[PDB]
Amino acid sequence: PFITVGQENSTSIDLYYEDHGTGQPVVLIHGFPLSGHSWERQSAALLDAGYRVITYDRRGFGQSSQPTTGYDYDTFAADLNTVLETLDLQDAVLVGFSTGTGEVARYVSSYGTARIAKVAFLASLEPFLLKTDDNPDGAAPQEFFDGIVAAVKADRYAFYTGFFNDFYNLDENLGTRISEEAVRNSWNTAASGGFFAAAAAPTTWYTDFRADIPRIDVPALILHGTGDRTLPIENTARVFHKALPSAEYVEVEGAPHGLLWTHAEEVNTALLAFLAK
Amino acid sequence: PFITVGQENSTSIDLYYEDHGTGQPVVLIHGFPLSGHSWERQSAALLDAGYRVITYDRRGFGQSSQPTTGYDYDTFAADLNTVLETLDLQDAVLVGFSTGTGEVARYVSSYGTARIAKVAFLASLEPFLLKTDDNPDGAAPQEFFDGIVAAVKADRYAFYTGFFNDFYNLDENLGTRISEEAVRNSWNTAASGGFFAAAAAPTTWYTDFRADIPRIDVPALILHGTGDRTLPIENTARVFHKALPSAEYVEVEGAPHGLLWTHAEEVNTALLAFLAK
Amino acid sequence: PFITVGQENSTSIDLYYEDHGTGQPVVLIHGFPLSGHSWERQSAALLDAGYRVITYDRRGFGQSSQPTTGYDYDTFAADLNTVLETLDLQDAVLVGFSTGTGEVARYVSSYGTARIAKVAFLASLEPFLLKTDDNPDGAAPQEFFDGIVAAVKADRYAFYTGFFNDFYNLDENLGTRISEEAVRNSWNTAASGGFFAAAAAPTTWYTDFRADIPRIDVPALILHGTGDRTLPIENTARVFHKALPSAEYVEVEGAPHGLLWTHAEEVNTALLAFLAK
Ligand SMILES: [Cl-]
Ligand SMILES: [Cl-]
Ligand SMILES: [Cl-]
Repeated sequence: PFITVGQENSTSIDLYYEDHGTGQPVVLIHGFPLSGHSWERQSAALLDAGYRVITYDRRGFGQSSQPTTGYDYDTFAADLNTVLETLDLQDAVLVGFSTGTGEVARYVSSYGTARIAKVAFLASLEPFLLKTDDNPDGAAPQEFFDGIVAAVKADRYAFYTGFFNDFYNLDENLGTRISEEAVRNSWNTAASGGFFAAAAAPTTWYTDFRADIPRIDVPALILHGTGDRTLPIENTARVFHKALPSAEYVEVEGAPHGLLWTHAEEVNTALLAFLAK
Repeated sequence: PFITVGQENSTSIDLYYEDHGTGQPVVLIHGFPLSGHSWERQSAALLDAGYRVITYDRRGFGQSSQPTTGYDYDTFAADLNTVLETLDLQDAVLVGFSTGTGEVARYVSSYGTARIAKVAFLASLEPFLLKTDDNPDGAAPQEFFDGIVAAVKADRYAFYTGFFNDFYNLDENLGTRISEEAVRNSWNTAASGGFFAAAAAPTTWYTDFRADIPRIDVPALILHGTGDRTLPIENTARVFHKALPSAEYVEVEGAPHGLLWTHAEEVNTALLAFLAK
Repeated sequence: PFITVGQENSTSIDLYYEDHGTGQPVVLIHGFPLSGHSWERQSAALLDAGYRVITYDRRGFGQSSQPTTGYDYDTFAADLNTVLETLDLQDAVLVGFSTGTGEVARYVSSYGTARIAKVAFLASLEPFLLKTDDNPDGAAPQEFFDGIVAAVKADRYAFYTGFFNDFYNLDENLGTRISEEAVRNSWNTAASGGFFAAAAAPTTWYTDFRADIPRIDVPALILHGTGDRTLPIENTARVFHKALPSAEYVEVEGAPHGLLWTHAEEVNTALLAFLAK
């Protein structure tokens, strides 16, 4: 199913989405370079617990349109606002994962929380990944991000194999917490995304969200794996926990970035406890 | 192309279908966990023989919508009735394979045969797979089916590799009657189906069709491989042949469940003989 | 996004297309058995240089409909005419690759060049691949083409692995100019195309375009790799260069048929020089 969020030349920009179940709406927002189907272990647990689960594919990924425009978090937050206004959701829960946590913060800051009950940040990028003089807790300098763009442009297909080795910590988890076949599914999903979004999305990951975080005025959850090699915990959740001390804060020791699959039981327990509160 | 069969929350439930050729309509219904494209060796032979071939992807599979509702044979038969009424088919032939043979029997029993010339059951599940006191010919107890649901929920992607080894009898047929690349295609098609249908469909396979079978009042074909490890012939076609002795009955010695590919010549010969009669 | 080009029984024949950028329109037409996404290394360079890039999937391939009718170059040229008339393109550049160069010549000959600024033929099939008495420069006799049809019908999935070994010259280029993952993407794209188009398209490759070539009355580029094992250069571009001596003519020594990937820098340099002229 599709929601139209914009236009590019002669074509509409349509996001693929799904809407399942009955109950309070929970909107699940994926990250690079996957799709809404990557939430399947959480969607099954939320449907059995009595929630309505909405997932969509961000622009440039999954089954959504693949424009060459609008790769910035303000546009990703506008796309989320169109999804929530078109479905007319109230008392919704926004749950972001990985790089999809950028539009959760930017939506709250720009559009406010009238439709929102709670927000959750899983393996998040906040508050500001770029290491600069005024941000010593950043993870890396600009050259690191330019390097990821040059590797995607050189051969995105081979890039995804090295990316998923560090996303799931395959040297530790292949064969035990993730199978070869689930990794193959993730590679197929990345290869179906748009070529232009794959090389443009890395330029958004050094957006500064420090001014957005104090605008969060609803209950929040911050969850992160301490073995994350993609978004290191010392530069992301441990700094975010100091900026937003009201949030529930959960560290999953040893988990990688791709913990929605590898550590699904621990993620589901923490999400269900936060949703019931 | 799509036919709408229902609605789920804000979305429509749409089935992907194709409509090719000129002649008497033959509707081909696949089984778990494939799609209408799995009939390609039969569709090519039926098109060369002068038939119109309609294939569709059942709800939850292939390119169709992926709802979390309606996984029962009465709904699958309602979806088939919507396809036949929307296309306004007359004198049609219904050909089911594998678990898609359940809605062929349930459609005939609920809706009757005014639009139907003939029906065919290939590698079928009838009459009632569950072994109970009143059904000693059933294949297995309830716990077997619950086990398949728990294995799909644990990791559907790795489940499909073991499933296809027994679906095609790969220890006998890999390299001779089926290539590694055709198996890879089947895994890709299973992984594109919906996560909720994959774990829900196994709970429909122990439906009792014994009261539906005496309502079949048109010519019928029953075909099965004697090497089927998925739906064993002693619990399915040999018992169905006693319940419906009017049907043409064809055993293909040594063929597995996935015989539309591995034994396409023998299936096509038997289908073309039955269609011309 | 989709453009409707025809109807087959109850369904429309829709071609998937994309429309990116701002500038003079450049329409990129792929060949067998890929899709418009195979132009990604050229589309990125044309977008950075200031052109509007339109790509579409030919009937039977990629994300387009999969009819069982209309596999001939006059219909493929009609589909291109519908794309150009629906988008109302003017001063457009048509760039064909591989077997998609047949509809570029047939469009110009049948419909004329009022909408067209320039045309380009990359790894092309012209002027007439069939070796006959009146065409001694043809590549092969009829039996060669019938053989490719019989190999696709026997098992298209395994056919694509041997096809891509000669399309990319993998014995020379695997690991250096093309990765295993980019080859896997190309196999996935071929397997998503329609089964009927895969076996029908080979019967179009021996169409005679000798009467179409003198109707080209706009600037043209002819580019080909001298290591092409799919469409040999001695039977195609070197004969076309004598038939159309006005065209710019570029040989890329040692490049295979799949040179849009393996030799993207040399293709992009020659395309950008021809577009600026
Ligand atoms: Cl992203
Ligand atoms: Cl099923
Ligand atoms: Cl072709």
